[PDB]
Formats: sequence, C-alpha cells, structure tokens
Amino acid sequence: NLLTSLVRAHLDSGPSTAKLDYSKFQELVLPHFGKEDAGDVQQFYDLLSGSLEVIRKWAEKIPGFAELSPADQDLLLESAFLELFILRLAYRSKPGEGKLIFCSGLVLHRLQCARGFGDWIDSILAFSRSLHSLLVDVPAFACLSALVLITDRHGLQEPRRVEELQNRIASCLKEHVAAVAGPASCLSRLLGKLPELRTLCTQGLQRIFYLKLEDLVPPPPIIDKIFMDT
Repeated sequence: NLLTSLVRAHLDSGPSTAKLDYSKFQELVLPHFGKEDAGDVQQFYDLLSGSLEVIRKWAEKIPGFAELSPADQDLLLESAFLELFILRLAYRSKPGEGKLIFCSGLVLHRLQCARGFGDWIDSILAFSRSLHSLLVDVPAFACLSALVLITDRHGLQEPRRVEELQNRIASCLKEHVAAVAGPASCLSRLLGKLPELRTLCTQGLQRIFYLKLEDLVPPPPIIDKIFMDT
C-alpha cells in the first residue's frame, strides 16, 4: 500500500541516528557576543544546500510525484523547500538538550547555531518542542511532510493531478490516525502545525535577506533562486 511507500521514503532519506556526524559538535553554555563571521554564513548555506538535495531525492520516492511534469516537480519542490527543511529539522532534532540534527547528518548545538541562524533557530526549537509534545508518529509524519510538498501552487502546469495525489496521501493519513483510535480531529490538532510552519519560513527569508545585505559569502544559486520567488 501507499502509506508504506511514504514511510520508506521518509525513513530512507533522513540521517538514520547512527550515521550522524558529530565532528563539529560543541556542547556550549556560552551565548556568543559577535557579529556572525564569514565561516558561519558559509556553514548556514551548506546546510540549506545539503538539505535540498536530500529533500529532492526523497520526493522522487513519493509514489506518483515523479510522473508529474519536471516543471511542477520543480515548482512544488522549490516552493516547499524552506518549510520541508524547517519541518524535517524540527521533528528529528532534540530540543530538550538543544541539539540540531541536520539532514546531512550533522549534529550542532543551539548556541552553535545562533551564529548563522540568529533568533530564527529559537523559534525553530520552540516549534520543535511543539511537534514532540504532539507525539506525531512516523507514518503520520511521513504523510504530513508529503502534504507540505504535494499542495496547490500558483503557476502549476496541471493543478488537477497534484490535487489527486494530494488527495491519495491525505486519505491515506486519515486511514492511519483512524487506526490509532476510533474525518475527526485529532487530525486538525496535527494539521494545525502547517500554518505555524509558514511563519517560520518568513523569519528564514528575513534571515536570508539580512545575509544578502551584510553580504559576506554568496548564496548557492539554487537557494538564491528560491529566495527570489518572493
């Protein structure tokens, strides 16, 4: 069934805890006075960039996504990148111990991250504290993130198909949270996340803006383009 392909895709993409690079991790209690140096913005951009290749590779693995047009595969992917990023990050990190795990498998401390993420990172952890208290299980999360991707976008070549695939995933989610219990919310508790997630992209754009002005290192073209869909 589909829910399985969704689960495999989620699972077969994120860094399995036990391939997570700790070689740059620093346990800090030391908030850092300093204007972010060029090393930080370079780190910042490499994580975004990294996260995008993972996200992309995970999309093909979503049944039906790949038989959509290349342009819509790019439209959906490009419009969804930043939220997917936040959401995948939030679910896999452990806030109770201020640890951010990135899709590339890099572990990194909250205060390590304030450097190039700014106060953004706090709202991401707050939101991540939000997610965990909801105890969203894996299958549901694998539907939830698919829905953030497969969703209506202005200038879609073929909105009707996307809606069909959106529908399959959505009812597929409903089946599952049905099984857990006795359509009825619950769902909309979980689904209430999706707009909270939209605020978070905002601050990320703000942060990318502030960095496109301080203008140390150039952004990766891939990410500048996404930023430019503004």
